[PDB]
Amino acid sequence: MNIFEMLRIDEGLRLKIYKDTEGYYTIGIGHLLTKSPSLNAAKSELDKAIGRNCNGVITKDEAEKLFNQDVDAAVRGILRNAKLKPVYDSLDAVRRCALINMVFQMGETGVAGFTNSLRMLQQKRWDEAAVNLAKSRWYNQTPNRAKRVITTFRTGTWDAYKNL
Repeated sequence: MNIFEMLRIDEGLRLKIYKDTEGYYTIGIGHLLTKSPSLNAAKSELDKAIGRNCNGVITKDEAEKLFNQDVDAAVRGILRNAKLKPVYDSLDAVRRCALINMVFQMGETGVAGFTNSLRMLQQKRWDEAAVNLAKSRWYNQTPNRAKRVITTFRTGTWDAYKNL
């Protein structure tokens, strides 16, 4: 398993504009288009992102290209972030994937806000961090996905996804 397969499982693949769990306009493999309520504003962002008039619809190839950009940007963001980098550097390969997943879903800023959990992961207190991560809006809003990520940090294996 790898970061791409992991995220593909958590986000799904949709070739037409859709609303995410939060009601925001998205497309592909979890690529947020806009937090704006206008489908028009969304269609505009989409064409800008793809470089063509899509009319709200993209191809598999276009979806995967946006996905490659997003994963790269998530990684680069962690590496540039003063709060995230040290955590990332301290982790094993599997756990690194779990932090990338959080950043992809919620943004650098959002994850950087999980101060206490970050501290526990850095210290390698697995069970404690898992319990702390679950006390969040994130967990209450998307519990199945959060549990998968949480188990990953807890165990350092891909068990939560070898089901899926």
